[PDB]
Amino acid sequence: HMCDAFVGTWKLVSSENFDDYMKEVGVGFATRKVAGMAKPNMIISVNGDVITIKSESTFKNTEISFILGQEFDEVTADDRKVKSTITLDGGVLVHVQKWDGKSTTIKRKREDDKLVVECVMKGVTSTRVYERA
Ligand SMILES: O=C(OCc1ccc(Cl)cc1)c1[nH]c(=O)[nH]c(=O)c1F
Repeated sequence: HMCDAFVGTWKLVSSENFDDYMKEVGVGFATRKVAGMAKPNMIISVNGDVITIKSESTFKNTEISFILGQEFDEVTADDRKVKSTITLDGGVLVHVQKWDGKSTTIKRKREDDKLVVECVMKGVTSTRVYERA
Protein backbone atom coordinates (compact mmCIF):
# COMPACT_ATOMS: atom_id res chain seq x y z
CA HIS A 1 0.00 0.00 0.00
CA MET A 2 3.01 2.06 -0.46
CA CYS A 3 1.91 5.31 -2.07
CA ASP A 4 -1.77 4.59 -2.07
CA ALA A 5 -2.76 8.21 -1.64
CA PHE A 6 -0.68 9.11 -4.71
CA VAL A 7 -2.23 6.53 -7.05
CA GLY A 8 -4.62 7.77 -9.72
CA THR A 9 -4.97 10.31 -12.48
CA TRP A 10 -4.23 13.95 -11.69
CA LYS A 11 -4.66 17.11 -13.74
CA LEU A 12 -2.62 20.31 -13.46
CA VAL A 13 -4.60 23.18 -11.95
CA SER A 14 -1.97 25.78 -11.12
CA SER A 15 1.67 26.61 -11.60
CA GLU A 16 3.98 29.18 -10.08
CA ASN A 17 7.50 30.10 -11.05
CA PHE A 18 7.92 27.26 -13.51
CA ASP A 19 9.64 29.39 -16.18
CA ASP A 20 12.22 30.54 -13.64
CA TYR A 21 12.77 26.97 -12.45
CA MET A 22 13.29 25.81 -16.04
CA LYS A 23 15.75 28.69 -16.67
CA GLU A 24 17.72 27.62 -13.57
CA VAL A 25 17.83 24.04 -14.88
CA GLY A 26 19.11 25.23 -18.28
CA VAL A 27 16.02 24.71 -20.45
CA GLY A 28 16.18 26.71 -23.67
CA PHE A 29 13.71 29.36 -24.75
CA ALA A 30 11.52 27.44 -27.16
CA THR A 31 11.18 24.40 -24.88
CA ARG A 32 10.38 26.66 -21.94
CA LYS A 33 7.61 28.32 -23.89
CA VAL A 34 5.97 25.11 -25.10
CA ALA A 35 6.54 23.20 -21.86
CA GLY A 36 5.21 26.09 -19.81
CA MET A 37 2.00 26.09 -21.85
CA ALA A 38 1.41 22.39 -21.21
CA LYS A 39 -1.41 21.23 -18.94
CA PRO A 40 -0.19 17.73 -18.12
CA ASN A 41 -1.97 14.92 -16.50
CA MET A 42 0.07 12.81 -14.07
CA ILE A 43 -0.85 9.15 -13.83
CA ILE A 44 0.62 7.30 -10.84
CA SER A 45 0.30 3.55 -10.32
CA VAL A 46 1.92 0.90 -8.18
CA ASN A 47 2.44 -2.82 -8.89
CA GLY A 48 4.33 -4.56 -6.13
CA ASP A 49 7.44 -2.57 -5.42
CA VAL A 50 7.40 -0.79 -8.76
CA ILE A 51 5.97 2.72 -8.96
CA THR A 52 5.14 4.20 -12.35
CA ILE A 53 4.66 7.95 -12.93
CA LYS A 54 3.45 9.00 -16.38
CA SER A 55 3.06 12.60 -17.57
CA GLU A 56 0.88 13.25 -20.59
CA SER A 57 0.47 16.54 -22.36
CA THR A 58 0.46 18.09 -25.74
CA PHE A 59 4.22 18.83 -25.19
CA LYS A 60 5.48 15.39 -24.25
CA ASN A 61 4.41 12.06 -22.93
CA THR A 62 6.87 10.68 -20.36
CA GLU A 63 6.97 7.59 -18.20
CA ILE A 64 9.25 6.47 -15.37
CA SER A 65 9.13 3.22 -13.44
CA PHE A 66 11.26 2.70 -10.38
CA ILE A 67 11.76 1.11 -7.01
CA LEU A 68 12.22 3.40 -4.03
CA GLY A 69 15.86 3.98 -3.17
CA GLN A 70 17.14 2.39 -6.40
CA GLU A 71 18.83 4.71 -8.89
CA PHE A 72 17.75 4.74 -12.52
CA ASP A 73 18.67 6.63 -15.62
CA GLU A 74 15.91 9.03 -16.91
CA VAL A 75 15.59 11.14 -20.12
CA THR A 76 13.64 14.23 -18.95
CA ALA A 77 11.03 16.02 -21.05
CA ASP A 78 13.68 18.67 -21.90
CA ASP A 79 16.05 15.90 -23.08
CA ARG A 80 18.48 15.88 -20.17
CA LYS A 81 20.06 12.51 -19.43
CA VAL A 82 19.95 12.29 -15.67
CA LYS A 83 20.55 9.80 -12.89
CA SER A 84 17.52 9.72 -10.64
CA THR A 85 16.75 8.33 -7.21
CA ILE A 86 13.29 8.49 -5.64
CA THR A 87 12.66 7.86 -1.96
CA LEU A 88 9.74 8.34 0.47
CA ASP A 89 10.65 10.73 3.29
CA GLY A 90 7.95 11.22 5.80
CA GLY A 91 5.19 10.56 3.28
CA VAL A 92 6.75 12.80 0.59
CA LEU A 93 8.15 11.33 -2.63
CA VAL A 94 11.58 12.95 -3.04
CA HIS A 95 13.04 12.66 -6.58
CA VAL A 96 16.66 13.76 -7.02
CA GLN A 97 18.10 14.14 -10.54
CA LYS A 98 21.85 14.44 -11.10
CA TRP A 99 23.55 15.44 -14.39
CA ASP A 100 26.66 17.32 -15.43
CA GLY A 101 27.61 18.03 -11.81
CA LYS A 102 24.17 19.66 -11.19
CA SER A 103 21.25 18.46 -9.10
CA THR A 104 17.54 19.25 -8.86
CA THR A 105 14.91 17.87 -6.50
CA ILE A 106 11.23 17.30 -7.24
CA LYS A 107 9.00 16.65 -4.20
CA ARG A 108 5.47 15.25 -4.59
CA LYS A 109 3.09 15.30 -1.65
CA ARG A 110 -0.57 14.95 -0.85
CA GLU A 111 -2.14 18.05 0.72
CA ASP A 112 -5.89 18.03 1.24
CA ASP A 113 -7.36 16.85 -2.11
CA LYS A 114 -4.31 18.04 -4.05
CA LEU A 115 -1.09 16.53 -5.22
CA VAL A 116 1.50 19.29 -4.82
CA VAL A 117 4.75 19.15 -6.85
CA GLU A 118 7.66 21.33 -5.73
CA CYS A 119 10.63 21.59 -8.10
CA VAL A 120 13.80 23.10 -6.69
CA MET A 121 17.00 24.11 -8.50
CA LYS A 122 19.44 26.03 -6.25
CA GLY A 123 17.39 28.81 -4.74
CA VAL A 124 14.54 28.65 -7.25
CA THR A 125 11.30 26.77 -6.45
CA SER A 126 8.31 26.12 -8.64
CA THR A 127 5.05 24.85 -7.18
CA ARG A 128 2.62 22.90 -9.39
CA VAL A 129 -0.75 21.85 -8.00
CA TYR A 130 -2.72 18.90 -9.31
CA GLU A 131 -6.29 17.74 -8.57
CA ARG A 132 -7.90 14.35 -9.29
CA ALA A 133 -9.08 14.08 -12.82
O1 LIG B 1 9.30 19.64 -12.98
C1 LIG B 1 9.09 18.45 -13.20
O2 LIG B 1 9.93 17.75 -14.01
C2 LIG B 1 11.15 18.33 -14.18
C3 LIG B 1 11.02 19.03 -15.47
C4 LIG B 1 10.50 20.30 -15.58
C5 LIG B 1 10.38 20.88 -16.85
C6 LIG B 1 10.83 20.20 -17.99
CL1 LIG B 1 10.72 20.78 -19.62
C7 LIG B 1 11.35 18.92 -17.83
C8 LIG B 1 11.44 18.34 -16.59
C9 LIG B 1 7.74 17.87 -12.89
N1 LIG B 1 7.52 16.49 -12.57
C10 LIG B 1 6.18 16.07 -12.27
O3 LIG B 1 5.92 14.90 -11.99
N2 LIG B 1 5.10 17.00 -12.37
C11 LIG B 1 5.31 18.34 -12.72
O4 LIG B 1 4.40 19.13 -12.82
C12 LIG B 1 6.69 18.73 -12.95
F1 LIG B 1 6.96 19.96 -13.28
